[PDB]
Amino acid sequence: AMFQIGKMRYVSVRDFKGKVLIDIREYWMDPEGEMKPGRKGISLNPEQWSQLKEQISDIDDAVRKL
Amino acid sequence: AMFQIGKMRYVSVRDFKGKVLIDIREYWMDPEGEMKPGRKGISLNPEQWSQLKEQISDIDDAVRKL
DNA sequence: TTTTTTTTTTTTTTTG
Repeated sequence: AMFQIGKMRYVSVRDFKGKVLIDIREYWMDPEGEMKPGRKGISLNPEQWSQLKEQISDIDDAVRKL
Repeated sequence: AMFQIGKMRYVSVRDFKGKVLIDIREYWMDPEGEMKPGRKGISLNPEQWSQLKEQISDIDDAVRKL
């Protein structure tokens, strides 16, 4: 499953060899016309995703002060 | 501001060249003993961060439907 | 690894 957050950026959910991964990644279009994952991105495990969500408020507060 | 979400992972909020960035990244330690941002990561603008939050419910649903 | 939005390539090819 893919969820768009930018023109060429998505959050994807997948089971990778038995591990749940939540990837936040940029994608590109290659010379052959194929959509490919980019070097910019990161794949979060369950606990990392859980902690990201738990601190959304603190993250937004930080953004706001900027 | 940095918000830890994993052993070597954080969501950092900073201003870069007058731009607010929400970076989800893995860090590492170099040969001189300095902690540095790593290659695995992605810097989101406030807009992308907003779209990520809006789809958390859908993301978690996809995790369950795996 | 050496971050770093947006980019029109900038030149990648996911996976704790």
